[PDB]
Amino acid sequence: SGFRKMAFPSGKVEGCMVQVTCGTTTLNGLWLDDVVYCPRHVICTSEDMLNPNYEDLLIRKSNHNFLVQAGNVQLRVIGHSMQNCVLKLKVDTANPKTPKYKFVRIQPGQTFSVLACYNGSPSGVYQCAMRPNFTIKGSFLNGSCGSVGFNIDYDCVSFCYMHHMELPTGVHAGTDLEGNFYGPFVDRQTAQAAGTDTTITVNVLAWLYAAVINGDRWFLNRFTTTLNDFNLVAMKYNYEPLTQDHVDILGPLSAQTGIAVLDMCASLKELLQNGMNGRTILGSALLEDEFTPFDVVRQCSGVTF
Repeated sequence: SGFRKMAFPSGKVEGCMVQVTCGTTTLNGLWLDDVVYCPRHVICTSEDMLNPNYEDLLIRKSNHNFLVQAGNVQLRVIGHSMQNCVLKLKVDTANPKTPKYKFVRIQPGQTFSVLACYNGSPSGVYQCAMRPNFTIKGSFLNGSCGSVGFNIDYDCVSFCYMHHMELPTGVHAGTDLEGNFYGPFVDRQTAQAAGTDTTITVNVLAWLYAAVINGDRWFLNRFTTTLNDFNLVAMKYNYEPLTQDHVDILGPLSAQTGIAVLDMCASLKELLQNGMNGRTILGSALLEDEFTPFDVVRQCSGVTF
């Protein structure tokens, strides 16, 4: 029993992290096969960052500009291209630690583990969620850019996030590993607004199912509701709409606990209106929306990798 914010083991990803230096700038790169992936803002000086033209900057650059260290060990760049906001540096050696991997683009609400890195070296690992406003509430300092978010599927590592930018509000913006930004953010030094951060309703319901499983039941109410009535109340508290797709994803947790999805909705409806009244759920005073239905099953069923 017990329920913690839990990351996947990071060993397989650690072996793919390298330092990328171009001129003065230094950040992190992902070495899979004979390709190194990093943010393209690596080629910018302080001047360029205000209003970069990446085509015009990348035109003047050649293979030999890019210093790549994998440990205390030089890697030879024998080619480079630009795919959106990501630089792909072809290297003369394939990574012998390359695990089974794929590149996926995640929806808002989906969680992933982040391996925070500086100068190509792992600092630590934490769980994140892609927010409805397409930001993430991560923990990143200068030179963190090129740190990746991942999910493990027994043997296979799914890379879904590369870190590119912090917004003045202190939340974070990045791309998938094809270099397309989550949300409408750009790799440029200008003030960018995130928008309304909403609560991932289906993730909250998942966390309440986790609570009941760990014998935390006080919030179970004596009322029920419909999906439409719940949504009308939810959206007034800036909670994301609950869909039929979301109800079906919660099926396994509904089966395990013997509490219909719509009953759990009704308990959450009451919590929104009445508040927690100083009470905690799984040792938390707020409602948590950064555990997926699959995160809860994984941690409660005991899935290994």
